[PDB]
Amino acid sequence: ENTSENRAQVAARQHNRKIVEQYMHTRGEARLKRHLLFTEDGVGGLWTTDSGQPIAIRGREKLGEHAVWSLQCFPDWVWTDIQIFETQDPNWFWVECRGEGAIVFPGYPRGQYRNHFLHSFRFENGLIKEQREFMNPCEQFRSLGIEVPEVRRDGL
Amino acid sequence: NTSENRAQVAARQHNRKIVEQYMHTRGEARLKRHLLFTEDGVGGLWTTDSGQPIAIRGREKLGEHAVWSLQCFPDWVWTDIQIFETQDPNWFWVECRGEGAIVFPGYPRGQYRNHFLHSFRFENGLIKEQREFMNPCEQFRSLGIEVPEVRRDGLP
Ligand SMILES: O=C(O)c1cc(Br)ccc1N[C@@H]1CCCNC1
Ligand SMILES: O=C(O)c1cc(Br)ccc1N[C@@H]1CCCNC1
Ligand SMILES: O=C([O-])c1cc(Br)ccc1N[C@H]1CCCNC1
Repeated sequence: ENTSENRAQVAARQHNRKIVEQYMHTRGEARLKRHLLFTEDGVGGLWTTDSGQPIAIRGREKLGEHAVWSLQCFPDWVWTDIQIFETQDPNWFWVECRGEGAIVFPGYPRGQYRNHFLHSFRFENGLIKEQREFMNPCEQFRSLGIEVPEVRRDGL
Repeated sequence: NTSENRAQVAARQHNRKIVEQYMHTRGEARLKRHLLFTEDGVGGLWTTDSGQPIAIRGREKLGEHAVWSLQCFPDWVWTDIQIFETQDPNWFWVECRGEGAIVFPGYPRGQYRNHFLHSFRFENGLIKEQREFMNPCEQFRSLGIEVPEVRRDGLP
């Protein structure tokens, strides 16, 4: 039905989608200002790590500080093949994409990192309250020259 | 309130019940879950140590692979299930946890727990593509397989 509440849900979803689009297309020096898309207390980070616990960066200003690190470690990163999924919750989106770029971690050789990624984006008052990245850490191991453990799958 | 929109709302409602049934299937019922798929439907694991998916193609193959997975994961349960509808009535995402005994040939019996994202694409009210995304490092741990530790220097 065309009710005021349905219209507000649509307007919210439309505004939030634009912010996900902006986030996913932010490159180069603009990455240093991407934290401004978050709530003051917004969280972002990497939910799939070798330790099994997330690396969560808490707060808009922490996210900005971290972005200085990221731009060194991934100096030319781009997201590609971006597919944005709206959900029944106008404040929750998922993205499936790929990503490629140089990886420059201290203690490892410089390499070329490519992966497939899923991102979750939760909004509040039109700003990102929680962003989470999910990927396969094994691909990042390969990019760093770290030997990837193998699972034998007998009888599969 | 057009019949196009009405067709889509029903498609989505129907597909969501299929996703619910899939996610709640346990025990011997797992032997018949393949019946939820199109004849040519594909299921499998998109996040693997090799970087390549383990794609199980076809309803009959899916039913055959269920026999092996009921040996390897005899008491598997999905929990904490959150279903996400999308703008496509034939595309859903699920975020959930899962755990169970892991009983692979040639590895100590373990307890495997992980966080999962599942993609479900439909055609004609059945599953045409199911894809599981997880952190393989957690499966390594469950099998006693050593997991390398990525050092993140400069990380605040
Ligand atoms: O892209 C950035 O600006 C960025 C900013 C923060 Br803060 C953390 C990580 C970042 N980028 C990496 C690229 C490789 C895949 N993981 C995310
Ligand atoms: O649960 C099933 O019946 C099942 C069926 C097929 Br065919 C393949 C794998 C299965 N289970 C594993 C459990 C641990 C996480 N990955 C999925
Ligand atoms: O490891 C998984 O969770 C898994 C997921 C999907 Br789908 C299919 C097969 C899987 N594992 C095989 C490994 C070899 C022994 N049989 C179980």
